[PDB]
Amino acid sequence: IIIATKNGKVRGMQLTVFGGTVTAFLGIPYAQPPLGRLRFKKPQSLTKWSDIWNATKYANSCCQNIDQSFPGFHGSEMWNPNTDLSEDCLYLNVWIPAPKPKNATVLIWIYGGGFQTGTSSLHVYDGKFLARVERVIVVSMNYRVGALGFLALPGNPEAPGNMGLFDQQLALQWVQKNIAAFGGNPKSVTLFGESAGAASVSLHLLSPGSHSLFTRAILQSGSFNAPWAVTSLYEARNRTLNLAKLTGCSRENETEIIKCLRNKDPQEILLNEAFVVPYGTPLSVNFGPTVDGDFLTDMPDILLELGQFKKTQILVGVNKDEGTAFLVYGAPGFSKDNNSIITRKEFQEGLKIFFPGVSEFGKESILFHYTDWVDDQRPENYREALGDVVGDYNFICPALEFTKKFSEWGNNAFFYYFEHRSSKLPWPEWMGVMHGYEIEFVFGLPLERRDQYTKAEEILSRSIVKRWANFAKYGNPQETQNQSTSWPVFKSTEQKYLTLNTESTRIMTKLRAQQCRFWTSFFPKV
Ligand SMILES: *[C@@H]1O[C@H](CO[C@@H]2O[C@@H](C)[C@@H](O)[C@@H](O)[C@@H]2O)[C@@H](O[C@@H]2O[C@H](CO)[C@@H](O)[C@H](O)[C@H]2NC(C)=O)[C@H](O)[C@H]1NC(C)=O
Ligand SMILES: *[C@@H]1O[C@H](CO[C@@H]2O[C@@H](C)[C@@H](O)[C@@H](O)[C@@H]2O)[C@@H](O[C@@H]2O[C@H](CO)[C@@H](O)[C@H](O)[C@H]2NC(C)=O)[C@H](O)[C@H]1NC(C)=O
Ligand SMILES: *[C@@H]1O[C@H](CO[C@@H]2O[C@@H](C)[C@@H](O)[C@@H](O)[C@@H]2O)[C@@H](O[C@@H]2O[C@H](CO)[C@@H](O)[C@H](O)[C@H]2NC(C)=O)[C@H](O)[C@H]1NC(C)=O
Ligand SMILES: CCCCN(CCc1c[nH]c2cc(O)ccc12)CCC1CCCCCC1
Ligand SMILES: *[C@@H]1O[C@H](CO[C@@H]2O[C@@H](C)[C@@H](O)[C@@H](O)[C@@H]2O)[C@@H](O)[C@H](O)[C@H]1NC(C)=O
Ligand SMILES: *[C@@H]1O[C@H](CO[C@@H]2O[C@@H](C)[C@@H](O)[C@@H](O)[C@@H]2O)[C@@H](O)[C@H](O)[C@H]1NC(C)=O
Ligand SMILES: CC(=O)N[C@H]1[C@H]([C@H](O)[C@H](O)CO)O[C@@](O)(C(=O)O)C[C@@H]1O
Ligand SMILES: *[C@@H]1O[C@H](CO)[C@@H](O)[C@H](O)[C@H]1NC(C)=O
Repeated sequence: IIIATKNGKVRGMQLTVFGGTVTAFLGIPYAQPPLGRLRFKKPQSLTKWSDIWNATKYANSCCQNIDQSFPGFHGSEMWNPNTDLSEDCLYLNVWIPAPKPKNATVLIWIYGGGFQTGTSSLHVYDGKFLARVERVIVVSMNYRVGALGFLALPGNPEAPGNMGLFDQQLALQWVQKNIAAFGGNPKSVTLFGESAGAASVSLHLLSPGSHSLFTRAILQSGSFNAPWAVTSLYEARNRTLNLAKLTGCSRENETEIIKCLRNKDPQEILLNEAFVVPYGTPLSVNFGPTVDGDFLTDMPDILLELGQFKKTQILVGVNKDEGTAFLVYGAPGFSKDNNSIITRKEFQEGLKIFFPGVSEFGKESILFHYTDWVDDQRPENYREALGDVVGDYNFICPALEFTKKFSEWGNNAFFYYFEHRSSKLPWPEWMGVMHGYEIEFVFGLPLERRDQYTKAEEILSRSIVKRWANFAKYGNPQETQNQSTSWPVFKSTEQKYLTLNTESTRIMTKLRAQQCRFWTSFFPKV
């Protein structure tokens, strides 16, 4: 029940899972609380304790704005924090199999939420099923988001940028120094994450300070080359100065600006985050990763292109309808409570919401590439086109381009296309296989027979859980026993990928080839 770590003793709790037992340590601190003079700085190392730390409940979630667009709707609210918000939020969780394993592979989860939201305590990130079923150890951590996690004045240690990424890194360090005491193998650590969590994972593959802290990496619906994932040196500064003006903290000594922002309540910083950009989108990452000269040494597109990253296996993938979820947070004519049949004029209006600073010619060129109908009378034509536009530009094409470029330097890569709509999904049917709704299958929630999922979904989750676990243990995401479809490596020539669904697993080639040539090779010139 009690494990001695390098900083002190922690006490866990016993969980009953599938007629078996998992030991959970919820809320182990891994850094000095970033409070007071520590706000905005890199995370500081934690001093020893002599008592027994009780890690039996999830800790505080990091300060963040909350989705209030659909009060009382489980579809949006399941992503809102489920513990108190506090700047005192640098804690992590460990699920170990019972009985204590001897040398278990470790899976470290990094949540998404656009670098502005998210928390490790969410129900769909419960690691107890992976521990029970595959005998891996699951670790997840809270990291700072929003301006408190990524405010940037490059070079200035009072606010150097990328603090949230350094939080994640200090947690990976904790796993290296401490996980053997829990039965884990620090030499067999697989990072996995979704959305901004996946972008984070892709940046740890790029940061030299993370290279000895993990073995392999899994990227679900995200990567650093997505247009939302990296704030520019220019933008970050305009945004830092705009936040200072909004809080009455405009000063000339840049350090006295930070000092002034350190006497503001967290609530005042959160209220003004939305407005630092003149035109935002539903996908807007107001404060995100930057080229800080510490975590990130050069612009990441250049490092990817020139082979400057950790050489290892990656598992990458995306969902069939990445884009649809964002259409009901601003696009005109849309609603989760009707079928959202939009006109051509509403389509064009929607491009202005999602591409606010793009030229007229650029928006016409999107319209031209996505409105060459196979049938011009289908009334859902424009509704589906805008979802595909948003998903292809923001997620699917950047992930495919990351996988091609990474694989060109000789490592095995595996690419999946998730296309199952959860039978319990509370969003309407027109949004399809939504952004974020593979996560519960990865974490094995359908394996609980009590949870109203179908048995076909139990089989799909069971197979995904095995493939993920085999990837982390052996570099190879196969299911070798139940006559499953073999997952081939993704090579830059043939570009084979595997489809994940309840009907038939299939091998296909060159996903969204025609679409991604537009986004990756033409649209960057506009
Ligand atoms: C626990 O296992 C490690 C080996 O981990 C494996 O090898 C990694 C390279 C990676 O592929 C993981 O996914 C694997 O599971 C043992 O490491 C050995 O330690 C001895 C120390 O005497 C060293 O001489 C060997 O070179 C190491 N082997 C490798 C392959 O690096 C470790 O000893 C095991 N510890 C316990 C307590 O079981
Ligand atoms: C860079 O910053 C300036 C300043 O932004 C303004 O102040 C902030 C506190 C915030 O409330 C913003 O929404 C404000 O607009 C931006 O300049 C503004 O641009 C808008 C339209 O682009 C214009 O209507 C305002 O009058 C401008 N205000 C000032 C003081 O210049 C600017 O657009 C930002 N971005 C770029 C790329 O320059
Ligand atoms: C689908 O609904 C949108 C959103 O309208 C709101 O939500 C509905 C479910 C309903 O309760 C409405 O009363 C709400 O206002 C509709 O878009 C609106 O259309 C009106 C024209 O009647 C327009 O003035 C508003 O600006 C629109 N609102 C937005 C956010 O675009 C849309 O017409 C509905 N489409 C279908 C096919 O039913
Ligand atoms: C201005 C409105 C922002 C609302 N947002 C929430 C915060 C956010 C901003 N930008 C992002 C980018 C991402 O990849 C993921 C989340 C976010 C989208 C909410 C969705 C969560 C993810 C799964 C779909 C269901 C609703
Ligand atoms: C830490 O926890 C200690 C033991 O917890 C108690 O015993 C177990 C079996 C559970 O039933 C649990 O709910 C009980 O509370 C406490 O004795 C100790 O006071 C705790 N320390 C602090 C600082 O709260
Ligand atoms: C594999 O299947 C198990 C149950 O299926 C039975 O066993 C296999 C080996 C075949 O003989 C089949 O005809 C039987 O019905 C599941 O319990 C197990 O979880 C499955 N494993 C994975 C990774 O999906
Ligand atoms: C506010 C509102 O009218 N909600 C309606 C919901 C949602 O619109 C969808 O589940 C998508 O969110 O759909 C129902 O058909 C349903 O699922 O039983 C009935 C209900 O009236
Ligand atoms: C800004 O203030 C800090 C703290 O008082 C001081 O160390 C620094 O030298 C000042 N810089 C300038 C340019 O005034």
